[PDB]
Amino acid sequence: SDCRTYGFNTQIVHAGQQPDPSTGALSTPIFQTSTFVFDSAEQGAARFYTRLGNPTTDALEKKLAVLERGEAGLATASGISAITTTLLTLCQQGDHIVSASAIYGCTHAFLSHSMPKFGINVSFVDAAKPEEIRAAMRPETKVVYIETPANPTLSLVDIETVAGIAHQQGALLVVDNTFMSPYCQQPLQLGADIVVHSVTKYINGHGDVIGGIIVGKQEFIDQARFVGLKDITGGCMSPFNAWLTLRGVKTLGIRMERHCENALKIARFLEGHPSITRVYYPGLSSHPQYELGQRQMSLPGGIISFEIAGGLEAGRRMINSVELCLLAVSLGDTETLIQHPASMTHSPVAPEERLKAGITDGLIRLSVGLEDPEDIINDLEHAIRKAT
Amino acid sequence: SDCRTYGFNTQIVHAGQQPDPSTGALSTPIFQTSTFVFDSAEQGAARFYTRLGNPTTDALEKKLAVLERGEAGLATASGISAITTTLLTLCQQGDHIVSASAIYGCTHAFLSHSMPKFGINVSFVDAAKPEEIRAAMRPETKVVYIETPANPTLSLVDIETVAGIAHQQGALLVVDNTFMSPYCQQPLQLGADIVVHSVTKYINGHGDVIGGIIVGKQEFIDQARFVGLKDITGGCMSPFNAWLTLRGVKTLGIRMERHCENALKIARFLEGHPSITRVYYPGLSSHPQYELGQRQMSLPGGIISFEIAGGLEAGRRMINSVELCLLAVSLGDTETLIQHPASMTHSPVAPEERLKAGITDGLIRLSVGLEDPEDIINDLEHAIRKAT
Amino acid sequence: SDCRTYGFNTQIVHAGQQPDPSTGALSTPIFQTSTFVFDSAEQGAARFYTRLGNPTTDALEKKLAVLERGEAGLATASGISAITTTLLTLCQQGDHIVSASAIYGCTHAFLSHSMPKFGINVSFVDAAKPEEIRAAMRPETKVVYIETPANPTLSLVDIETVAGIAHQQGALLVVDNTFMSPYCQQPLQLGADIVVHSVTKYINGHGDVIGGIIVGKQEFIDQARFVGLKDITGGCMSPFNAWLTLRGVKTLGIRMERHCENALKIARFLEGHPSITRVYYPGLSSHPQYELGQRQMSLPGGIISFEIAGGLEAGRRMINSVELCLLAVSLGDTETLIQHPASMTHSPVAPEERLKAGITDGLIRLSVGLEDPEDIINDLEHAIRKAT
Amino acid sequence: SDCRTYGFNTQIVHAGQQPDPSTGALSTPIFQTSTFVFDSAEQGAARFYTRLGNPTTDALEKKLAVLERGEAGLATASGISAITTTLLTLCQQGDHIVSASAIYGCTHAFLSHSMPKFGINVSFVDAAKPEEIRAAMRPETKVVYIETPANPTLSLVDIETVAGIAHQQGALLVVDNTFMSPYCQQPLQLGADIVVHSVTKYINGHGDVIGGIIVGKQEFIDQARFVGLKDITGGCMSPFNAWLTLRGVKTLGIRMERHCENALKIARFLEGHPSITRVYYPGLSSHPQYELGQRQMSLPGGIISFEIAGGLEAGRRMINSVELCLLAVSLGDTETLIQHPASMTHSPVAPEERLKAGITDGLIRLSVGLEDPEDIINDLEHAIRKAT
Ligand code: NA
Ligand code: NA
Ligand code: NA
Ligand code: NA
Repeated sequence: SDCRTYGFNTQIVHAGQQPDPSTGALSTPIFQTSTFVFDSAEQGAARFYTRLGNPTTDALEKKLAVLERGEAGLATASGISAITTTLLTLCQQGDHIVSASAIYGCTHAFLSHSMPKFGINVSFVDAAKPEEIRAAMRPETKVVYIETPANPTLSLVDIETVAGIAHQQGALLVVDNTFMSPYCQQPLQLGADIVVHSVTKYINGHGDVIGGIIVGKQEFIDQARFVGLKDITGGCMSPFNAWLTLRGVKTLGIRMERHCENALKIARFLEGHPSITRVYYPGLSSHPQYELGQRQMSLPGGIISFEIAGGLEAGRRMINSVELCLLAVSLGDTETLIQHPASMTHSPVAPEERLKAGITDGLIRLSVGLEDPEDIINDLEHAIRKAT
Repeated sequence: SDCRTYGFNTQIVHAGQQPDPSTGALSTPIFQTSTFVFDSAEQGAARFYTRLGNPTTDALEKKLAVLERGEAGLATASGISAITTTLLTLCQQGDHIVSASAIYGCTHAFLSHSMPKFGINVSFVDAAKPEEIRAAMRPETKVVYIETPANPTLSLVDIETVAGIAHQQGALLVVDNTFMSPYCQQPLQLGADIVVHSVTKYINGHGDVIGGIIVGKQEFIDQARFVGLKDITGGCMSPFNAWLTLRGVKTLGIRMERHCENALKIARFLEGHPSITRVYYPGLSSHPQYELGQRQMSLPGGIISFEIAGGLEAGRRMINSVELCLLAVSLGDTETLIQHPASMTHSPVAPEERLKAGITDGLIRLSVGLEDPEDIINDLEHAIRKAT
Repeated sequence: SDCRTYGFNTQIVHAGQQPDPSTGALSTPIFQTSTFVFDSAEQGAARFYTRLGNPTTDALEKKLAVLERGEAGLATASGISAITTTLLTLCQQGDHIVSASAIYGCTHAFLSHSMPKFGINVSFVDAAKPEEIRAAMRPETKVVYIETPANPTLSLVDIETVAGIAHQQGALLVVDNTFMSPYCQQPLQLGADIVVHSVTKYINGHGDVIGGIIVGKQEFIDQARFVGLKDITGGCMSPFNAWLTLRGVKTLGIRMERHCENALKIARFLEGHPSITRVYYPGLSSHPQYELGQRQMSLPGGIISFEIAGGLEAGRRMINSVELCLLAVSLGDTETLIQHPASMTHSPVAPEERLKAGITDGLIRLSVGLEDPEDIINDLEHAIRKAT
Repeated sequence: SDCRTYGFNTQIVHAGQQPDPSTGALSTPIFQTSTFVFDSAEQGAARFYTRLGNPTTDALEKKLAVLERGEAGLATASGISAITTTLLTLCQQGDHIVSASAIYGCTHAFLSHSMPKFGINVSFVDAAKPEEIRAAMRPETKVVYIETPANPTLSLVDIETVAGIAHQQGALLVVDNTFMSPYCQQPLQLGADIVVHSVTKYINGHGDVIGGIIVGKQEFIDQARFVGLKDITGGCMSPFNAWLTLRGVKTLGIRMERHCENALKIARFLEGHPSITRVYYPGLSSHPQYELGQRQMSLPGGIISFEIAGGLEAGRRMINSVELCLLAVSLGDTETLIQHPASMTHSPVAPEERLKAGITDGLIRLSVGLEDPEDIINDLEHAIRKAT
C-alpha cells in the first residue's frame, strides 16, 4: 500500500515510517551516527547513506513531504536555516526577491541586511494587497516570499492568487507555513512552489526542538540538499532532533484540533470582554479577510492577538498578573504562552516605529495550548480584570 | 579558582563545566528546550537565555575557547557551517579571500562556487609557500584561509609566518584545526585570529555527532552568533549534540595520545614495507616539513596517507582485503577507518585531474583508531600482502 | 498557585513541571547524571539529590501523583518492576496475596512461581465476583491485587466494592490501571491504596519507552523507594526515559479522547459485522458489566477484543491480510496494533488450556490508534472479508 | 573474523558491534522502542526481538561478555539490580549464601534484610580469609559472594582460591568486579561463575548512566533474563542507557590506563606525606596483599583510601578545602571525586560501629580522575596542609 492514499490522520501517524525491516522495531531507530561504512571499494564508489542524509531524518522529510503534498522534504538546523538555505540556493548576486513586509523578525533581518550584502536585492510590500506584489516584480525577480497568517495581527495572504501572479512573471512562490502546519493549510495545493516551516513550533509541538523543514519538487530539494546545505549554510538537522520531531508530529492532528478548539473559545471570550479593544483571530467573522481564511485554511489556528485597554502599562500589568499562561516568545507549544511585544521584545524600539510595524502599545500575543480552555479563560480574565 | 590556570588535561575534563548549582548534578544537564520563560515583563525586556544560546551548548563553547586559548566559542550544526558562518559573517560582495588550495572538499565547493555567486572572490594558492599567499593579497582581501595538516598528503602550513603576512596586509587569518584538535595544535597561540573545527572528527571523537565550533575574540564571536547564525546560516547546534560533544571531548587528551602513539607505530611499519612506495606522516623525519611540524604541533596526529605499489587496482584490492579497518570517508573516530580516494570518492574524476589534486591512483588514507596497534598492523600487512 | 486545583487537561500539561528556575528553560531538563556533588562536608551529611531520586524523574512522579490523586509517585524500569517493587516491598515469607486470575501474563508468572519460591502464597480468584475475593482472604493476607479492565475479554472489576472488602479484612488494594490511564479511571478515588502502571502503554503512548510508575501514600512510596528500589529490585527508571514519558504524557488527554472515539466507532462496526461472532468493548451496551463501566470509567478505553468466524485458521488469515494495522503484542501506541493470541503468543499452549484462559481460537485483540477511523475500519473489513 | 581473537583494546572498541547491515551506520543505532512488529502470524509464533531483548542492549551485553571472557551478558537498570536479579534468580526460600562482609553498602542491606525476609539466609565472613568462607558453607549454600578490591581499605579476595573452595562444596562464585572493570581483572578467568558490575562506575565512566551488567554461562544468563528480569525484578536497562554505556566503554582501555597511572602517582605522594598516617592502594608494596594483587590484577586501580592526621575534624576540614576534587559518593568518573565517610555518609552511625566497619574518623576515599596528576596532587597538598 501507499500512505499517499490514506486519510490525513493516518498519514500523520504512518507516512515516511515503517517498522525496521532488519529488527521489526516499530519506532524509527535513532541513527545517531556521523560515519557510514562501505562493504567494498565498489560499494563506496557506487554510493558516490552519506550524512548529507540519514535514515532517521529521511523518515521525517518523507513524512512532511506527504503531509504538504510535495515531492520531497529537507530537514534543517532551524526554521531560519530552512528559509536561508532555500533562498541562498535559489538566488545569486544581481537577483531580486519580492517579500511580504509582515514577516517573522529574523526573516526580516536576513532579507533586509544579509541578502543585499550578497548583491541580492529585496522589495518589501504589503502582501495582503496582491497588486503590490505584482507592481514590485522585476525581470530579475526569482522569488516571491510570503507568510500567512502573518504577525502581529494575523493578517492573511491569498496564496492561490499570489502564486498565479508570481508564476505569470516567471518567479517561484515560497510560503512560510509555520503558523498553520500542514494540518491547517497546504500552500503547495494552492500553487506555491516551496513550503518552509520552523518545526520548532507546531510540527514538533513540544517546545524542545529547534529545527526547520523545506518541502518542494525533487529537483529543487536535491539542489537545496547538495548545494544549499552542503555548500552554503551547513544547516543540517541532527538525527535525534529529527527523531523527536517525528515523535512530536505523531500527535499533530489531535494537537491542532485542540489548539484551535481552545483558541476559538478564548477568542470569543476576548471579543465579549469590555476591557479588550480588538481581537485578531481568523476564526472571528469580524476578521478583515475572514472568507479568504475559510477557503484557504481548514482551521483558524492556535494563535490570537488582542489589544488591552490602557496601552503600554495595562499590557505590562496584564502579563505580570497571569498565573497559568507562561511569558515567552515562542509559539506552538503544549503550554499556553503569552507575550507583550511593546514591553518585552520591542521595548527599545521607538513607539512610532513600533506603530508602523503594527505593534500597538496594548497588543498582546497568545499562543493557545492544550490546557482546559476554562482555566486559560479564567487566568486571562483574572489578569485583565487586575490590569484594567 | 579559574580553569584557565590548570593543566591541559584538567581543562579538558573541567573547563566550561561545573556541577549544577540548583541540583548538584555533575553531568551538564541536557537543556533540550526551544522555549525559555520570563518571570515578568521586566525580565523579558531585560534579556532582550534566548536559544540563540543554550546552557548546554554554552558549556561546550566555553570549554573549547579555553582549550584553544581564545576568548569565546560558538557551536554550529556542522564543520561546514562553522566555516561558512565565519566567512559569510566576515565577507560581503566585493570582498576577497586568499585560500589554501589543499583544503577539505566541501570547503572547496563553497569557496569555488558559492562565494563568487555572492560577489566574493577567492584566490587559491599553495599555502606551503607563504610567498604565494602574500602575492595573492589585494586591497579588498578580508581573510586568509588555511588548513594544517592538509589533505591528501598531510602537507603543512606555517601558521605563525602566515599570520604575520596576513596581519601586515590588514587581513584576518582563519585556520581549520580539525585534523589536530587543540590537544595537538593551537593556531590562536601562533597568531591566528579565528579557529574552526568540525567537531565531527576528534573533538567529539565517537563518530556519532555532526557539528562544528568556531573560536575567536568575543567581538567577532558575538557577530558570528547574532548575525552569522541568526541572520545568515541558521546553523545552530542542538543541545543533545552539544552534550554528546562535551561527553566525547572529556577523553580528548587520552584519545589523541593513543591515536598518535598508534599512528607512529603504523607509519613506521608502512615505511619499512617494500610494497609501500611512500608514507606521508608528520611523525616521520622524511616528511618534507618535519621540523616545522615539530615546532607547531605537540603530536604528529592520528592520520596517515600512503601509496601502495601497483596503482589503482592494487589500492582497490588492498581496501577490499582488510578485515579490521572499516571502509569509510570520515576520520577521528575510535575505530580505524580506511579509504582509497581513486576508487571510492574520486572515481568519476579524470585521472589527470586527480593527479593535479595530489591524489595518485595508489594513495590510501588511514584514520588510526584506538585498537591494539599490532592488530591494525597485522590487518594492513595481510591486505597489503594480498594486494601486491 | 497549585496545579491540584486546575482542570485535568491543565494538570496533564503542567503538573509536576515548572520552568527551570536557574535558566528559565521551559522543557524539564534531562538530568542524565549518575553523580551529584556537595558543596561541603556539611551539605553531604545533611542530604544523607542522591540518584535514588533525580530531578527529571521527580517531575514525572509528581505529575502522575497529581493525575491519580495520590500523594506521591515512584518511577521504575518497567511496568513489571512497578508491580514487583510494590509487592516485594509489602510482602515477606509467610504473607498471602489474593489476586485476580484475569491479569497480564508476566504478572501471572511472578505471582504463580516467583512469589511462592520466596514463601509468599497467592490465591487466584475471579475478581468479577467480589465474593470470591472475600472468600479467599486469610489472616495473613496483606494485599488484594486486581486489573481492570482485564485481558482478554475486557471484563471489569468493581474497584470500590473490592476496596471495601479488602479494607474490612485489613488488606491493601493494589490496582493495575495501565489499560485505562488516569485520564479514564482513578482507582485511588474509588478506595484503592496503590496504583501501578506500565507507562510503556498509554501514559507514554509513543511506543518507545519501557517503564513503570507506582502511585500511593507518601509513607508507602518512601518504603517502595528506599527499600523496594534500593534494596530489592534496583528497578529505577533512567532520566531520559522519564523525560520521554513526561513528553508523551503531555498529550495524554487528547490521545485518550481520540483512541476512545476511534475505538467506539470500530467496536460498533465490528458489532454490525456478520462474520464477527462477539465483540468485547466496555462502550457497547451488550458488555456484561456495562453499567459498572459507566460509573467507574470516564471513557470506555482504546482496546477491543473480538472473535472472528472460523476459529484458528480464520484468525490467522485475518491478521495476515491487514495492510494498515501492525502485528504486535504491545498496546497504547499511536499506531493501531493487532494480535491473534491463539496463532501468535499462545500457539504452543494446548487448545483446552487456552480455552480455560478465555482465549478462543478466533479471538483477536486490537489496540486502536490515532489513524483515521474510516481507514482502520476499511482495513479490518478488507481483512475480515478475505479471511471469512 | 571473530573479535574473540583480537587484542583487548581492539575488543573494547569492536566486540559486540558492527556497522548496521541495513544502512552502513557505524554507530550502533539507538533502538529506542518498546514495540517490535511481525510480518505474519507465523513470524509472530516463531519468535515466541521481544523487548526482553533489544538490538542496542544486545550489543552491550555481547561486548561485555567478550571482555570478561564469559558466554553471555545481561544488562540491567542498576548495579544493584544486576546483583539482586542474579541472586534472586539463583536462590529461593531455604537456600543459603556466604558473603564477604566488606561489600558495597546497598548490597549489604539487600543481603542483611531483604534476603532473610524471603527465607534466604546469609552468613557474612571476612573473605580475605578463605578459611572463613569454607567454615561458613552449609548443605544449602547456593552462592558465595565476593567483591575485590573491597571498600573501605581496598582489601583483596583471592578469587581463584575462593572459587576452588566454593566449587568443591557445590556452590557458585559470584564476583562484583565493578572497582576493577574487565580491563584490570577477569574473575571468570580465575574460576568465578558469574561476574556483576555496576556500569555506573568505570565501564560507562562518564558519570551519566546508572546501570548494571551480569556476565556468565549462557544457561545461567538465559534464566536471569527470562526469569530474573521478566518475572522478578523487572530491572531492564533502557536502550539509550545501553547506547551511552557502549559509547563510554569505547575508551575503557585508555581511561583505565590513565586512572591507574594517575592513582599510582597520587598514592606515592600521599605515602610520602607526613600528615597522612596510612595510604591504602594495591599499587603500593606496603599493601597487606600486594603480591596477590600483582597476580590477580593487571593494574592496581583508580581508587585510593587514606587516613589524615587529626581524625574527624581534620578530614572535614580537608574535604572542605579542596578546589579541584569534587565532593561526591560515586566513583569511576572522569572527574576526581573525594569523600569523607565519617562526616558525610556515616555521620549518624556511632563512632564505634563505624570503627568496626573499617571506617576511621580520618579516612578519606578518593576516586582518581583523568585530570593532570600534578593538579590533583597540588589540590590535595593544599587541602592537607590547611587541614593539618
Ligand atoms: Na518567514
Ligand atoms: Na577547511
Ligand atoms: Na497486572
Ligand atoms: Na557488591
